[PDB]
Amino acid sequence: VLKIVTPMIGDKVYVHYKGKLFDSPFVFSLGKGQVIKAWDIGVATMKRGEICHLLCKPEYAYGSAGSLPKIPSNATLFFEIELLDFKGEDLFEDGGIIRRTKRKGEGYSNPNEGATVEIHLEGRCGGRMFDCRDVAFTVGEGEDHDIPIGIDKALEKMQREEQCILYLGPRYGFGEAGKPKFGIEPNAELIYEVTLKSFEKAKESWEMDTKEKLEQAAIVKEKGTVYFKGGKYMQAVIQYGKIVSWLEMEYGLSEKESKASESFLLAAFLNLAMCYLKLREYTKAVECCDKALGLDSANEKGLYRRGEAQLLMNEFESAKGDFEKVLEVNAARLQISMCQKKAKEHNERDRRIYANM
Repeated sequence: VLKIVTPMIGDKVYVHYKGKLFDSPFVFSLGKGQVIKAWDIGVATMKRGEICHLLCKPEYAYGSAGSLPKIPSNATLFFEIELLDFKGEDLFEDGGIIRRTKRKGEGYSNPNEGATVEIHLEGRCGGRMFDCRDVAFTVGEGEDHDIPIGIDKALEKMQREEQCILYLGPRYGFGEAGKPKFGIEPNAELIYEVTLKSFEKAKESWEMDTKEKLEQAAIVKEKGTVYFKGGKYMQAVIQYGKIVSWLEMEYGLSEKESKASESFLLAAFLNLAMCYLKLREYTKAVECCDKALGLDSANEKGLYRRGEAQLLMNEFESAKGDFEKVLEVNAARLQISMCQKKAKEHNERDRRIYANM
């Protein structure tokens, strides 16, 4: 590959080109075999908005097979390439975590939630470095080691020996609380450089026998609750969710395990509903309450919770009932009057807008 007048592995690249010995915004990913070697090698050396020329040998193009009709068998291709722009890969199609690969890794697998990993971590805020260490920890629980949830999430998409830069938006960094020990203000954007050195996966649900699932459920219900008290709801949701995950579908259990299994679920479902309430994620609440109810149709906490949430979603009717059913069993009433009050207000508002629109 000879060149004549910077994107990173995995970046989204935008270019304009002409290729003569046959082809004339073309967007692909750099570093992946999506284009010929010459390009992956070439483009990797352009600064944005630049234009170059490349004499590519078959060895770096379509080799001896060529691409008939167009590209002959031993073709040495020439290229005029224009790098219009390029951006990092958005791990969760939401701009929350932008990754840019420094060094490909190796491996058939990736860390899962619950996996223990050993990484090198370098993190800064506004240019300032506040973290540079080797760390061993549990995916999903990095909070225990002063690591923001974004790193745990990114790790699930990395390989052994991979090194990348991760840009974490507010929703994946330390959040509203900020991180005092690091001099990190509320909802700050963070930048980390991470190298996954090794990792051992946690067992998938189907790989644990009933006995193990029940021992671990007790351990994580507790760990969830500790997090819950500390106001780390996100971490709690993760801990309680294992319980829903490890038991919700079990069967063929003995009466002794079946009761213990049920007991665990019902609680994991009521705790999540409370967790999601704190997280102002109402639909999740109602879902977790729904499950709770499907187990214990006359559950007090269940119905109340389904209520608080449905009210918060302007689902006044549905909410009215939940509290009523709460009364038909054992703050409900004050809330009951609340629904009606808020429902009235809601329709005045609905009528006002429609009229104004």
